[PDB]
Amino acid sequence: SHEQFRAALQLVVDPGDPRSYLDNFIKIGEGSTGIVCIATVRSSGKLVAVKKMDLRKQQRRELLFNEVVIMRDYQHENVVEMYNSYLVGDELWVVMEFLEGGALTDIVTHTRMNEEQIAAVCLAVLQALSVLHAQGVIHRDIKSDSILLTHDGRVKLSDFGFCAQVSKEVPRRKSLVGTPYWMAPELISRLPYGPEVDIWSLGIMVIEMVDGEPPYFNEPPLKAMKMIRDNLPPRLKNLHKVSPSLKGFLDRLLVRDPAQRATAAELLKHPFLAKAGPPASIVPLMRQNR
Repeated sequence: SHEQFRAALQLVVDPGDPRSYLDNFIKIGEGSTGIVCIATVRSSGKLVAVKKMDLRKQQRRELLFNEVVIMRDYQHENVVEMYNSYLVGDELWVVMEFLEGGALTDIVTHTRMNEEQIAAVCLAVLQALSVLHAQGVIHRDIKSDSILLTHDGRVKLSDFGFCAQVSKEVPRRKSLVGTPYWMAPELISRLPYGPEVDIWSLGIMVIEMVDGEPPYFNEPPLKAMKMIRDNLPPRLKNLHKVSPSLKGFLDRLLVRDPAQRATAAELLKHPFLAKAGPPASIVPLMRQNR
């Protein structure tokens, strides 16, 4: 069965060995699927990001197929570009664009963002989601961990391991995926859901940028999901540090009824996003500038 999956994925990925032009690998991250390394292009000296995933060490396994198939040619400014994919031994390697700024998680847990920087993040994410949702792609794992920055402060979306597709024939998904604290109520309740679950998850990420952590973060994962499922929409601990414009924006995000929840296209015109500053305003938040 292992060799059967190697042959199939082989027909999808690009032929050859990336080690022939890549040099000096070094781990900078690790996810549920695999590890992430910085590699140097031997010919030029430019840096890229490589995602190594051992085939005989995964659960669903077919989600490795998901990221590669769905995002093989996808191009967007606010989405981490996937250059090439290779089958190296028993591992799936994916060469992606390298975002030197690192993850947003390092920022929300060490420093505090102003509403200018928060709006800039939400604007970039909503720009990516609006295009993704329009083409029927749902991320289903939106959180500060999945958000990366460039060295000049541009925000991009990554980690499409849990992504899925919807259409006219099949408008709803049913799978239970994502990270517990960022999951939408209708997703936990095992109800047929759509792209609206990304909007809720984005609402939780706003709480991250304000409070530093998602709601019920101290509670066990299984316990927290029950709370999201049963209780009213989670509120900000630091509501007093939040302008009424951000509050109203958040109230359009954290709606239990998915039909009442605002879409990515609607939120792009929300008055709060008019406070979004340039990418240069996010630069002082990064670790090398503190």
